[PDB]
Order: sequence, then C-alpha cells, then structure tokens
Amino acid sequence: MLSFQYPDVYRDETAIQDYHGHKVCDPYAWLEDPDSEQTKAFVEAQNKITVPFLEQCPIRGLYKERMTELYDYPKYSCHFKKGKRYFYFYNTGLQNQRVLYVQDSLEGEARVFLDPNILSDDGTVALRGYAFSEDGEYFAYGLSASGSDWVTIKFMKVDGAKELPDVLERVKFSCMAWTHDGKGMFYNAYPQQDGKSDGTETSTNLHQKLYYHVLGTDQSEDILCAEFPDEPKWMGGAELSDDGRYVLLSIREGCDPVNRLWYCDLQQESNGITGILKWVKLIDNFEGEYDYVTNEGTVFTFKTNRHSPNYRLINIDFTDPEESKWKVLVPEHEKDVLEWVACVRSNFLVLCYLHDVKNTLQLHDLATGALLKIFPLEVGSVVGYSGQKKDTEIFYQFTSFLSPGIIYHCDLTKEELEPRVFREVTVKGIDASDYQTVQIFYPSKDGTKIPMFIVHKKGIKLDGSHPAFLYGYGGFNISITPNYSVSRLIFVRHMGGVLAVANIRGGGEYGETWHKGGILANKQNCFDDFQCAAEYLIKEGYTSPKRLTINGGSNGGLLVATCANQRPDLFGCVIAQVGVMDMLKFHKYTIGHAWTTDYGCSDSKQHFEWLIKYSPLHNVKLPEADDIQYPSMLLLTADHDDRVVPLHSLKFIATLQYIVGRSRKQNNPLLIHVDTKAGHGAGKPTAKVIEEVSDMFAFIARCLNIDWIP
Repeated sequence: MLSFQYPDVYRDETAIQDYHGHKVCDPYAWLEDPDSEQTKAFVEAQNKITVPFLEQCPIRGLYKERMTELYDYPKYSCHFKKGKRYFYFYNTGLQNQRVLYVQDSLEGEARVFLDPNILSDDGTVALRGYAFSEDGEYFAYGLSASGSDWVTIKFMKVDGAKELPDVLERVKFSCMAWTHDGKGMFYNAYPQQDGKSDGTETSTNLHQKLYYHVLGTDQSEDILCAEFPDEPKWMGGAELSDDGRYVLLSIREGCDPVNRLWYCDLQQESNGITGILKWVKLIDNFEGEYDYVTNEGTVFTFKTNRHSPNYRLINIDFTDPEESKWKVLVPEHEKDVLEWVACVRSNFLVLCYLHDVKNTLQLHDLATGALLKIFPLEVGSVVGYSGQKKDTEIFYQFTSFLSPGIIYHCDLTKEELEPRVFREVTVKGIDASDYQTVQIFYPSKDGTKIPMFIVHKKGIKLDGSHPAFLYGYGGFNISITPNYSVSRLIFVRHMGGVLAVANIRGGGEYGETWHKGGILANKQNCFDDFQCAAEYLIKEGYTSPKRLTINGGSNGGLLVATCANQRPDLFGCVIAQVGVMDMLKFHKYTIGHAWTTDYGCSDSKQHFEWLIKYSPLHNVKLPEADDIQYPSMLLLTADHDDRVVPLHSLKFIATLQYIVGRSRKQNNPLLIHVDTKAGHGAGKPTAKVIEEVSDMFAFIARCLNIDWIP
C-alpha cells in the first residue's frame, strides 16, 4: 500500500544532552526552527506523500460529500441578554464562522451584529473572546488570525454596530472585563518580544500583565494595574463583581485548578484607576480554586475545591476573612462534581453537576443554598448557559452523542417555574432511533473502574467484526462528556463503526482525585486506563485489534502516541492530533511551561525519570516480535499551532519513519499532514474542519480497507 518513499531527513547525531546522567540524542532538534529552509522543506516533503495517500481512493470523496451534506444544518447558540438587547450566534449551516446576531426583543426581528466571515476569504479570522460593557451599549471582541492564540481586541458601539478606533495588540490568554462606570476595560497583554508574534514562532510567553484601557484612547496610554516581575509564569485575570464595586484578580501559575484571589475595592482607590491598584491579598497562595459566583455586600460566594475535590460553594466575608469563619453554602457531594455555578435573578443560583459523566441542572436559593428546582434533562451535556445576576431568565443548551441539541428557556419571574423548549434543530439523514448509547465501567490494571460511553447501531452482534473509533484525552481536570459529532456518526452509519469514549484518569470526571490519578508520577495510569478500554472493546466483541482506531488531540495526542509505542499490537490505526510528543522539551515553547503541573518538568531528576518512560519522541522502538509492527499512524498539526508547537509532531514523525518506517516488516504507513493558516483548533473554519475529518476517516478506511455503506 506504500507506493511512496519516506523523505530523507538529516540526523544531527551531535545533538546530545545530559539529563541527570542520562544522555539523550535529539537528532531532529533542528526541526524546532519553523523558519528554516530545512524545516520548510521537511514539511513540504511530508505533505507530498501524505496528501496523495489520503486522496487516492474514492472513500475520501464519499466521506467529504456526506459530511458536507449532513453537517449542513442550522446551528444556534442559546440567547443571552446584554442591556436591553438579546444576542445569539447562528450558522446557517456551512458558513466558515458562526455569526453573532442581535434583536431588540425575543419576538423582534434579528439582524447581523458581527459577521467574522467577511474578515477573510477563507474564514481564517475568528472571534476569540468578547465582553460587553455592563450597560450593554459597548462591545469588545478579540480576533485571531490563522488559528493563533494571539488576539487583537477591537471595539464597537452596539447601537448601529458602529466600529470604534480602539485596537489592543499583544493580547493572549486574556480575560476581558469592563468597569461598571463604562470608562474602560481590563485585559491582559505580554511585553514586546523579538521575532514574530503571529503563531508561527515558538517563543515562550512570560511576564503577562494586567492593563486597563480607557475607551477612546491609544493603547500606549493604558494603565498597568498588576504585574508579577519576580514570578514570570503568573497570569492575573480580572473580573468585576456583580455590583461593580470590586475588581477580583485570579492569579494562576500552571494548569491546576488553583488560584490566588486578590481584590480591589474600587471605591477605595484614591483617584480612580491610575496605576497599580490597592490589592488586598485575600487568598495569597495556590492551595485551592476560588471561582467567583456572586456577592452581597462584603459576603462573597465562591465555587471552591479547597479540601473538597468534588467542589462546593462557600461564602467568604471580606470583613471576617479567616478560613475558620467561612460558611459552607452548598456542601460537597460524595461523588458528583459541581462543575459550575451562576447567580441569576438576584437571589437564585444555577448549579450544574456531573453525575457519572452526565450533566444535571438545579436551581438553589442564594441565602440558604437549598435546592428549589431540578431542570429535567436527558442523558448528555450542558454546553451553553446564560443568566447573570440582573437577568430574570435563563437559557441553557443541551447536547448528546445522538442529538444536535435543544436550547431551553425559563422565565424566573414566574411563581411556578416552567422551563420550555426554545430552539431544537433536527439533522436529516441521521435517525437517532437507529442508534444506542450505553455507559459501562471497565477495570483498569490496578482495578479502578473507568467509565466508557459506547455508541453503536442497535442490534449489532458482538462478534468482533466491527471497526471501532476509541477516543480519549486524560488530563488537566477536563471531563469528556457527551457531545454531538456528525463526523463520528458518519463513521457509525456509513462505515459500520462503533464509537467509544473512555473517561480515563487525569480528567475531571470524578473530581480532583480523578485528575491527580492521571498526572505526574501517575501519568502512566492514563495510558493503562486507555489500553484497558481497548482491551475491553476487544474482549467484549465490539471490535478486534486490526479494526481498532484510537484518536486524541493535544494531551490526547500524547495519549494515543504513547499507546502506539507501548501496545502497538492493540491498535490498527492511530490518529494523533496536535499532540505533545517531546516530553523533555515541551516547557521551552510558548505556553508549554504551564503544563508542568500535569506532567512535571525534566529539570528534576525524579520528573525526568517519569517522563522518559512514556515520552512519545523517546520511546519509538521496533516491536520485538517478528509478527508485530506499528499501527498505521497519522499525525495532524498546523503551522500556526502556537498552543502545541508543531515541532512536536515534526520530530516525532521523523523518528517514527527512521526507526520504524525503515524496517522491512513495517508496511503500515506513518504519516503527517501539516495544514496552513490553522492552529490548535479553536476557530478553525468549517471548510477546514470538513477537510480534516475527511482526511481522518479516509486514512482509517484505506488502512483498514473498510467498505463505504451508502
């Protein structure tokens, strides 16, 4: 099947580094430079063999046609009110970017407010963050180009959608919050740096600061309100309390769910915002997470995990701040994770829980924390919500593996609350009744029971004849909950496949203890859990090794790449998207320094010893047995992925091709596709999304020789 030859790639055999006595050769270190002629030539040569392989067979075209037809359905976000107007995002179906609409009332005619599609020919300029002024009359929005994390903040007067001159540059990983006097907005920016800042550079991002922009002025006049010169990795995000009196600064260092919480009583400022604010360091450590919900005078309600791995609600009174004085408003649940909490209609709280990887929604009283109402939902996820303190209604969006979703609305002014369906779209061509979603719990190596969702056609025989697509992430306290994917359903319907999602450790499915169970010294638990998910699917008859594909992105790309090295005999195909492959150098680039909380950092001998055992780049090895080769592998990345710099995938594919690809027994392809004008994934235009899934499924189809079922 390999009618092509792997590109010749220079090996710098002098690139040797000592890691606590352990010598490590990095012959493809030169691929770390995205701008060199050598790296550019490498990328071109790789794409030259991958593209024809993916497009050779009719399958890619069949899949693309079907995806284009099925993904073409009206897509709405739930409504949200700002000032006296309602807003919502909407995509007629195949627009590259969804469009923001505005209407003066729910029954009123809607009009285009912000259409990102007209900002580029190919839909590569996307909205990335936004914030309306408290009165809803002004609007700030971030724009990212080519998928980069870099943002340019622009402004508009809402009435008439008038463009304002204000433009803020050097913005990345920024919060946006307007002071309630309507004078300006807080945001974050990084200092000037040598080289490019367009998403193609690998430069580490340090010294992020907090600024205040006065509307109607030049960015050069912005006020520096907080900075951490002796702590280059700290990032301070600002938000205003609901009453507009306090600026709450959440300081983060790394990716753990913990933050310092400082506050500034704006009324106490000597003469408005003129410099470094008079910060009161309420919580001055990284021992716990404190997420602002609302306040009533000096009594602040926070969602926290302080000595509560499943999260809970506490009230901290700024006038009697000692921990011994905090009140527990809504105690922690024994197993269910309190995901998020919102305050609406002054004294109501909307609590969203995660029960065995499915969302539940409840209304509670702010004063006592008592449960008032349960908003009924089918098995799935809450992916959208609106309703701030001054609002008197809520909107919430539900989705699942089989349904595109339902948007509900509830008028909270009514004495007898009655939630109603507000918007529900049906996708023609896919009959949800033909499929089934089951949740099972399988034992991992150490006996821990891991949840896994399996989606398949009703009535299939568990004879191991079906191709399967097993997905996982496993890290950063992220819970992988039910979501609607047309691309995956096409695999089920048109490729006769079985979909599976394993809720492995490292995630947040069972709180912080679940997260800790898949990080640092225990990172191997993630890989074991995932390998055991595969073993379960095989032993139970859903699939067989030769018919099994595993997929993951970012931390999930690391997951599947490691599994390929560790158990090549278990998988037929592996698709790793924008994955972290060099675990010894990840911290050196862009925002990679933040991931050390989940992975550790190679500067430590103890951490190095963990990392070296699973780092994909450092564990490529020909299988011992003569009848075992590596699975077919496809790595997907893009040239503007400044979240996980592409060098990770470049170095990994070079290594796979050299160590494994050259072996005579290796007949399964080991390929990479590097896209242009794209990044980590957020904001990717519809056209690119369609091309990507078409590539993924064509690779699977060709490698496993699966017949398309029309």
